[PDB]
Amino acid sequence: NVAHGLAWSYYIGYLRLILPELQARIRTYNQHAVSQRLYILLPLDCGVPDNLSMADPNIRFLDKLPQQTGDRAGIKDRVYSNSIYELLENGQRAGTCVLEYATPLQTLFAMSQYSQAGFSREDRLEQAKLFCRTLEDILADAPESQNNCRLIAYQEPFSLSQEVLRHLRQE
Amino acid sequence: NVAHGLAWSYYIGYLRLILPELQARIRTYNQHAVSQRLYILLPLDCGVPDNLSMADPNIRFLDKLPQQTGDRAGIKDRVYSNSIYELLENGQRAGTCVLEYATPLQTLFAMSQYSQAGFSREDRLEQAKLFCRTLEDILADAPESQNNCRLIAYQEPFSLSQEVLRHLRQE
Ligand SMILES: Nc1nc2c(ncn2[C@@H]2O[C@@H]3COP(=O)(O)O[C@H]4[C@@H](F)[C@H](n5cnc6c(=O)[nH]c(N)nc65)O[C@@H]4COP(=O)(O)O[C@H]3[C@H]2F)c(=O)[nH]1
Repeated sequence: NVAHGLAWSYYIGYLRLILPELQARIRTYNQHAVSQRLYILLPLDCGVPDNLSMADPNIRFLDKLPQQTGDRAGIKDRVYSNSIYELLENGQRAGTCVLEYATPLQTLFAMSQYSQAGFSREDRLEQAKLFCRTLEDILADAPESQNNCRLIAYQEPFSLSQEVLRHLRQE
Repeated sequence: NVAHGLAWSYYIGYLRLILPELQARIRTYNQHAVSQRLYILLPLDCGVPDNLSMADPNIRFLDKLPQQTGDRAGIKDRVYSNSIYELLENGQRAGTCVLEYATPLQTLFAMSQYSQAGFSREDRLEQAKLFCRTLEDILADAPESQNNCRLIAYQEPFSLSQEVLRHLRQE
């Protein structure tokens, strides 16, 4: 349905272009340690706050990842921005990674509240699931994701910082 | 179909957030003249190059518009970038505006070349048209677009700089 298109937009205009350069940007930050993979949080309830630190205080913002620039569809040197977070566990830095929500899920939530979008509020979870299922299929066949990306789907029924650490510790 | 979702993504996560601040950013640039509207080019053939100057040399890049920052889905101070262009006509500056292609049309073109996207190459024009028709409906009912945005649909069968100037001169 709609989720099918946003998943492809998410990969065409973002992951396909910045994943090939992520390791290089992480290397640049360490010297001039952060983990070598982009962690994407996929709350299937489509509850995407704009500040990760408020969804969980154990997720502490640290610094910005070095910018990436690319001439895109008439915008000269368009900036792409990522955020580096520290994950605390009983007041102890247990990890550090490039962490972010999947913005398109936030778009699904908004589409559902607009009247003329023809998107009922009950179809959120079904679309969030189809978005996750469509993205996994793409990245399983994507060379850009040569072990450079990890998805974190979950359904708040709970510590989000613990869920991130679980995947991070297995790295 | 697919175009319906990208048009809403285009408005939810971009135009709805940066149009309320465009005039202020243009004001800041003039003093610290540029036109007071964002011009979006919608080539219905989905031919979106990344450098406007090459689609037409009479379109000359000038400078960057002052950045806009916003906490978005876990990315602290995410930068939004626009480009200011000069439109030449027989070697004379005939206009100056914030000009850019509609990136989502570029995404439609790419989706059509990927095999697993289930998007045939022949459906481009139909989707580019549905994208334009869905965006016009949104902006006709959008308060954010309080005479702050102008769409430029066209089908290359021709001077793109002349097409932009035609809309710009009527402003
Ligand atoms: N973390 C991070 N994620 C990023 C970054 N860039 C993209 N993504 C992800 O990829 C999705 C699809 O990106 P696009 O194919 O480019 O389609 C965009 C584009 F057409 C327009 N748009 C957005 N920002 C700007 C801008 O600064 N300047 C101009 N001129 N246009 C802009 O709005 C559409 C929907 O944006 P949205 O944010 O909802 O979904 C994005 C987002 F999820 C990034 O820097 N950082």
